[PDB]
Amino acid sequence: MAEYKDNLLGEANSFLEVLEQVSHLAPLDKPVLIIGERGTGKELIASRLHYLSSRWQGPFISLNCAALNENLLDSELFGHEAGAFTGAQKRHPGRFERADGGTLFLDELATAPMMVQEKLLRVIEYGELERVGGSQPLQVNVRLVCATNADLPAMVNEGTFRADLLDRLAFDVVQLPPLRERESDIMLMAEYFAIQMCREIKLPLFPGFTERARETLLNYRWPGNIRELKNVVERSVYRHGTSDYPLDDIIIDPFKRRP
DNA sequence: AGACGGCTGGCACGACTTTTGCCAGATCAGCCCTGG
Ligand SMILES: Nc1ncnc2c1ncn2[C@@H]1O[C@H](COP(=O)(O)OP(=O)(O)O)[C@@H](O)[C@H]1O
Repeated sequence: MAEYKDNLLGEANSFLEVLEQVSHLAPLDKPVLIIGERGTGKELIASRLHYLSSRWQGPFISLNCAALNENLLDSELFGHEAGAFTGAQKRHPGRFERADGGTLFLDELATAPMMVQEKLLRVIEYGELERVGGSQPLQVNVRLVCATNADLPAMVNEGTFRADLLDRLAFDVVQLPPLRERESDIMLMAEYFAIQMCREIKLPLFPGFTERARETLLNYRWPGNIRELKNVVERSVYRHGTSDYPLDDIIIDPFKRRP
C-alpha cells in the first residue's frame, strides 16, 4: 500500500466517516456498492478501493453498463476461443478475464440492459466462466466494485433489478453524503477551484470572495453536488475578468435571460 | 442511281472462371531441478 495523494478535499466528518469506512474495507475481498448523489465524487471513491488494497498492481477496467454493445456482449464479457465463430481468428480476453487480479468498476450499475444483468450472474459468485466456444473452465480472482446514483431498493420491487441480483453484488455500501450536508466544505473546495481556474486564464492570482458570494452559495441548496461549485465557481472566474479587485456576485444559473 | 438486305465488328451486360493474398498458434515430449 501507500498514500496516493488524490485531490479529494474536505474534512466535514461525513467525509471523514466514509473515508474511514472506505479505508477499512480496502483490504477486503467482498464486493461493495456505492450509493450517492450524481456527481458526489463517486469516481474517486471507486478508485480508492483499489490503489489501497493488497494488489495496487492488478489491472483496473472501466466497464460502463450502457457503454456495452448488448447484441454482441456474449463475448465482450467473458471473451473467446480463436475460431469460435465465423470471422474469429485470435483469442480475445473478456473484461472479467482482463481483470483477473485487479478489480472491476461498473459505472452506473442502475442503468443496465436486462440481458446483461443475468449473464453477469455467475462471474460474481465463485469465479467460474468459460470463453464463448471455450473447451474448459477457469477461475477469476477479480474483486467486484461498482457504484450507482439511482436508488436500488425501489428498483428491486419495480423489477428493473433482479431481486436475486442484489444480495450478491453488495456486501457493503459506502454511501456518500450530499454536498449541502458538508457546509464547511463549501468554502474550501470553492477556493481550491478558483485558484484552479486562476492557473488557466493565465492570470497571476484570485483576490477572493466578497460576503455577497459567501451568502449566494450558502443559501443555494447545491442539487448538482460537487460539480455545482465547480461549474458555478469556475464559470464566475470567466465573468470576473481583471484581477485587481475581488468578485462579489456569481450567477447560480447559466440558463435564462441575462438583462 | 437509289433502296434493301447481308455482313462484320465494336461495345455492353450478366453468368461464370481464376488468380492472388493470407501469415500461429497451441500442444506434446524429453531433460533438468528438486522433493521424497
Ligand atoms: N471530495 C471532492 N472534492 C473536490 N472535488 C471533487 C470531490 N469529489 C469529486 N470531485 C470532482 O467533482 C466531479 C464530480 O464527478 P464524479 O467525481 O465523477 O462523481 P460521480 O462519479 O459520482 O459522477 C469530479 O469530476 C471530481 O473532479
